[PDB]
Amino acid sequence: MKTLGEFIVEKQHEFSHATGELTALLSAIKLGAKIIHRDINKAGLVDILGASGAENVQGEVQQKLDLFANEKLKAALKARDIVAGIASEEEDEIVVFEGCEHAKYVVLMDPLDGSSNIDVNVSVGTIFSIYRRVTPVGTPVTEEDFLQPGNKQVAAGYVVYGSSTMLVYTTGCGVHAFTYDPSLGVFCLCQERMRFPEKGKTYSINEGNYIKFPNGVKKYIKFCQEEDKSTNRPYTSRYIGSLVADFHRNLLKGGIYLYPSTASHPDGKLRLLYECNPMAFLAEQAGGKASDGKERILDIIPETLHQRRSFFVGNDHMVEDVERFIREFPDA
Amino acid sequence: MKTLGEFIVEKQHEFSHATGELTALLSAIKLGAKIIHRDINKAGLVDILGASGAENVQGEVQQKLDLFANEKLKAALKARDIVAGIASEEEDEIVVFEGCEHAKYVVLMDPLDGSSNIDVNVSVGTIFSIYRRVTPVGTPVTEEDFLQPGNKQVAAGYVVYGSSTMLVYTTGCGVHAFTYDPSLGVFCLCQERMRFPEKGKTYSINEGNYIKFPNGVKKYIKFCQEEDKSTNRPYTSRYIGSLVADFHRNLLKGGIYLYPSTASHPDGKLRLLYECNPMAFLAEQAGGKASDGKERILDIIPETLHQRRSFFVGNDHMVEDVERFIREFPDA
Amino acid sequence: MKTLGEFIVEKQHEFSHATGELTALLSAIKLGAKIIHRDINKAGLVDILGASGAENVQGEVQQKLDLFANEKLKAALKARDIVAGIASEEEDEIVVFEGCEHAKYVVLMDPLDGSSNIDVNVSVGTIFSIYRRVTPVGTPVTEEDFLQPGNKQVAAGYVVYGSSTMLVYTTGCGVHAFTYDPSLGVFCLCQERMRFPEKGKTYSINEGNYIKFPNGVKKYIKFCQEEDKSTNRPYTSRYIGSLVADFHRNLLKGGIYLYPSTASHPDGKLRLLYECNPMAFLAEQAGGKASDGKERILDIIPETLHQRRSFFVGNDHMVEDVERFIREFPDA
Amino acid sequence: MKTLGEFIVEKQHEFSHATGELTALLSAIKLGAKIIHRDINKAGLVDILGASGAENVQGEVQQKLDLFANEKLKAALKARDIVAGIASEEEDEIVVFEGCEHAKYVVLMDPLDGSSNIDVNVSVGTIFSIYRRVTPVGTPVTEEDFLQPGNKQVAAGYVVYGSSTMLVYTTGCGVHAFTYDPSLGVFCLCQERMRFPEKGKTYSINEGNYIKFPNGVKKYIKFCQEEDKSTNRPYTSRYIGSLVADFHRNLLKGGIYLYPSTASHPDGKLRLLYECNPMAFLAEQAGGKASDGKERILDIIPETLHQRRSFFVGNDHMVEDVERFIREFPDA
Ligand SMILES: O=P(O)(O)OC[C@H]1O[C@@](CO)(OP(=O)(O)O)[C@@H](O)[C@@H]1O
Ligand SMILES: O=P(O)(O)OC[C@H]1O[C@@](CO)(OP(=O)(O)O)[C@@H](O)[C@@H]1O
Ligand SMILES: O=P(O)(O)OC[C@H]1O[C@@](CO)(OP(=O)(O)O)[C@@H](O)[C@@H]1O
Ligand SMILES: O=P(O)(O)OC[C@H]1O[C@@](CO)(OP(=O)(O)O)[C@@H](O)[C@@H]1O
Ligand SMILES: [Mg+2]
Ligand SMILES: [Mg+2]
Ligand SMILES: [Mg+2]
Ligand SMILES: [Mg+2]
Repeated sequence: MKTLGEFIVEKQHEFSHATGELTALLSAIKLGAKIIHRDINKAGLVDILGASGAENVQGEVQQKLDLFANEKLKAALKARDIVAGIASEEEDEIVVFEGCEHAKYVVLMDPLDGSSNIDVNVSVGTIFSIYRRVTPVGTPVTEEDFLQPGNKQVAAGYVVYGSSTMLVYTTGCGVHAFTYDPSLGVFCLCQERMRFPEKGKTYSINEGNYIKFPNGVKKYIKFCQEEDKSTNRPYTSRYIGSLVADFHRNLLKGGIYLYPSTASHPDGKLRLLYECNPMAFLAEQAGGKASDGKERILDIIPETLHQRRSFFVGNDHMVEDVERFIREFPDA
Repeated sequence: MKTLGEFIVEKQHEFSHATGELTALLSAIKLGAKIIHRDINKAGLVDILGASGAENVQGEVQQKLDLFANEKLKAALKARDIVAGIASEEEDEIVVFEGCEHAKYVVLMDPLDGSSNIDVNVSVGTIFSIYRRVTPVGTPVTEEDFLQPGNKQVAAGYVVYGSSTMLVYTTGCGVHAFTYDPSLGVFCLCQERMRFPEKGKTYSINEGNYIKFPNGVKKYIKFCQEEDKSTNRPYTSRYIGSLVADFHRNLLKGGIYLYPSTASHPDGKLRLLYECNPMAFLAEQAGGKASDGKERILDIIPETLHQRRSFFVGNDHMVEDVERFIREFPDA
Repeated sequence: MKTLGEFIVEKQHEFSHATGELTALLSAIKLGAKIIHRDINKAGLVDILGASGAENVQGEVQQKLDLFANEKLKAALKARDIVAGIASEEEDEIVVFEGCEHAKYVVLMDPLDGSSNIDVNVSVGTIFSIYRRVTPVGTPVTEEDFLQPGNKQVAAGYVVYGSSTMLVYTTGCGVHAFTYDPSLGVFCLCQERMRFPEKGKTYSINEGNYIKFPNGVKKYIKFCQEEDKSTNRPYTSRYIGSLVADFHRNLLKGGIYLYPSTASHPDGKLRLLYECNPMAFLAEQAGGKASDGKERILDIIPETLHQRRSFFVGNDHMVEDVERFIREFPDA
Repeated sequence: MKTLGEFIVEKQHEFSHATGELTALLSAIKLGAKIIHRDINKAGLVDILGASGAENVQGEVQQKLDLFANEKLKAALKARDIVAGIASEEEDEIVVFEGCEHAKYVVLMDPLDGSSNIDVNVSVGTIFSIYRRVTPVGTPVTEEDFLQPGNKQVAAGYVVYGSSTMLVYTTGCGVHAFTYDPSLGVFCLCQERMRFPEKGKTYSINEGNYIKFPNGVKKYIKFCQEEDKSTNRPYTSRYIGSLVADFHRNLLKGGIYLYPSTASHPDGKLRLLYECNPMAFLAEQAGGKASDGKERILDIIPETLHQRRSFFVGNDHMVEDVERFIREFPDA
């Protein structure tokens, strides 16, 4: 058995050499993960289900856990005295940590991914993206430190709260998965080099929004449903409704997750900086691919803190098929 | 706070008056649920993921947890000295408990529902159906005690192993949900009278098998995707891949679960006695509806222990729509 | 592995044949045990340490946990609808359960034994004594049902909250020990027939009260300290300060627990009905002995609900030595 | 709420300024503490009770947990890549960690204190002492780095596995206590500046070894038993049999722990380096006193790795009384 902490110590060569800082960063993450896990694991008996009475900066009806997760992760990150500030999907502005002007890291987060699944005992998660600041240390970080392109991330990962609670991350040298052991109260390594299998046979998308999908996506969907054993078609459909959850399964069994533009979300629903970039960094480290249907997610220059974007991620051949259909059937 | 055990004591009028027997029956269930929960909650750290090397009587590639769950629930039921025998989706024949010829109850079970989700940290469950034997007490039960129609069940329910572990059941007087509290090691009441909301806006089906669905189901699907605010359309799509899990969400938020006949499963994939009947008894007690697309699931006279059947379950208006389309578009 | 519940089902011949009632009784016990264990296991982080601001009917400064334990066990017993009423070391009068006039059992309890050890993370426990009522069923129990001699107990046992939480009990056919498994949330059998070893080498007493002990006890103490290998002397001294805890160790390794009359407690400190009788029933079922220094604890006719009594319990030869010294050195 | 990790970050001024190193050191400690806690918390259900079949370098019959604890803590310390080597009460020689010649810290430990209490569900503990090496970094530590006087410790503390699991330590700026929360899987601060109360009224000693105690100790004992309200006498007696446990209680309620020379242990039973020094450093930081009956424990120049020593520790006035009686009654 090897804990997450010991693994971080072990892999000194990773993280651009800062072992002690990576430890503090992930220590804050798992602390927050543990705190959140506790409430979720007893959701029905704990008063955490339902709307908090506030509306997201995303223009969404916030749930109580969303806020709880937000505050806990935020306090956990501020207490390690290692981050200068954070950006969160539940916050309107960036949060500058007072007294941390000295810190050289910033963290972008999606505190509780899969809000719709909280009340129904279905998998939810947490997503984090870590960047090295660009502004002068000793000064308060600015949006400039939060609008860097995905290819500049020094770390990214997620926590999935499912039948078991796992923490998955990368620093640019493969994707490592750790499982929380309630018997010990520690995260243990369960898979050091996660990689998408050779071929994927599952597509994850909200087919209820069919009519409003780009014509290329509609065609790809039809493609998935055609019969062709030579290529494992028709594919199996799986859509949990939680990004972290569907991503995790697809990484283990192979598959693709799709969230294109719809009527309600002209530019896709997911957010570039809190959801797309971190998951793209992960998908790529696993030998997969992630694009907005045309260009590489990690190379997109962010325009606004809460910018949204179409997202297609998973096995390379599958994502490549999507890109080809959009190419052959551009939506007029 | 009120535990499952205290609730059973409290609701004396339910279960056709046998409080002490209902307690023993569910005591075996939660014991098995707890044992299974333990392994699943640490799946990655425990050697339980993967094929066991055997093939189901369903002609399926059995997973290790499937067997584990089977043996544990079976031993738990035999140890309460309250059941004469069991039938299981993982067993070829009925299991007659030696020394229990005196018992007057039989239990049909789906030890581990959602086998495909075990290795990917996604929700799985357990389904149980309880019948009062028809054969003379003191004698070994026969298939006759296991082939009774669904309307004869004296109890049914399920265990869902998701972000939290819950036990949901009914004895004919509403559906009660209990959440397991790891802090206490007990199941606590969290919802006494679960009922489907007035309207449902979600459909759960494996759309990858589209081309092979009955034409009426294909039409219903298209219907779900049309735009019509007056009727909350298009609906949201959600398909976890675990029957228990999708059912649970639909019962709480409203929706319909569909598993019609396909090329691989001419008579639907789900099994009448271990999956359809218990979930139909539950759906009905919640004010919902469950049919095979034409007739009431609970009134079907079972022909074989492992008989399969098309299954449409959830909000009544939604299930009624499915039945209407199959009616208007009979598949030639 | 075999749980407490399954063991009770198994040993049908015990408990004067009432399996279903013994199950309900102990089910209430472990529920209360679990609830108490939860707070104690996190005592430092939970606001439960310190005086509650009330004085025991024992004329003692009550601690918060004492009351918590009292209320929880009381509510747990009332909710099983199996007990007509209870008597407790923390209550002035007997508690008659409204609506349970039909119940035929009464329970006497010491909700939290070892009050002085609660704040210092040291072992504490719970003691229960179960009697069959003597008053007409259908009527409210009276003190008469609570003042029966110890030899009339149909059951007795204790819960020890130490490095691990165990439940030890007897119904007149040996002493059975069960350990709580936090991983499963169930009590598992760990020792079916506990018996004192052949010889004991440990004495448990509060030697700080030496000068005020009966002269016979002072002599026994000196005896324990003499050197004599032929008889394993001098003995080892062990006094945890918690009756349940010192008893448990002595039952496993052999030894004697002593609490004679002192200046502050002319008739010993322990209470006959809530502490002495149950532990005496247990000690005897393990092949041990329990007396007030002269006569058999279990045969004493109780005079008052809160009567106190000298208590010497453990290996028979050791208790016999105490009785001999008191005999040879009667305190004038 | 504040975790142990966050507290360490917070108190930068302590530990002679090495926050990142103190974190790694205690991280290894709690990991080991957690691992040990897991087995102990289920001792009866886990095969860990009983002799391992080997004899300590102490000439004692080793128990299975003793060895388990030893190996786990040892592996946990080696995996942090922060310690050059360790000395343990269960090891004959010092353990030099290969590949850690670069580390500048050494740890002396008593992996499992209170071996006699393991099988009887009574409190046990773990003791650690941390020193900064004296030998040239880059070279393998030698006994010289392990035979430094107690006053050179840069850190010390213990883990007590009782009704709850706590971690208590000091780096020279007061004694801090943390409680493990099984609900979260983290150690939380529960008391930042533990101090002995003004006066103590409890003495902890194995009075079974009376006849062989130094005459001064025999007199002190008699003193404790005299009646004198003006000075809270006679004192209460408490002796759990576990050093860590009796120490903890005495620190919270006030008292003294005594283990003088006996027939079997001419130089006391406790070991200077693994038991006396760390507990003396702790007692002193709490405003208490610790001596061998004549001189200050922390100033004694260690002669051998496994040197034993008389130990009197707790409230200053009580320890001072012991020293006075030994002075007035030197044992001829
Ligand atoms: O309800 P739809 O439109 O399918 O959106 C589902 C997607 O939205 C997200 C957004 O984070 O969930 P949610 O809005 O419920 O938080 C993703 O986790 C998920 O993949
Ligand atoms: O893979 P598909 O064909 O969608 O089948 C999913 C359905 O099959 C079942 C059968 O029990 O899961 P599984 O076969 O993986 O055990 C249901 O739980 C689930 O709803
Ligand atoms: O403090 P002293 O007088 O030794 O009393 C200890 C005895 O008293 C009892 C009484 O129950 O503890 P406590 O009063 O602290 O509750 C026994 O558990 C214990 O054996
Ligand atoms: O059995 P006695 O001689 O009282 O020794 C008890 C003392 O010895 C120690 C030594 O560590 O316990 P143990 O030998 O059982 O490990 C101390 O923890 C305890 O205070
Ligand atoms: Mg999200
Ligand atoms: Mg199934
Ligand atoms: Mg008591
Ligand atoms: Mg020790």
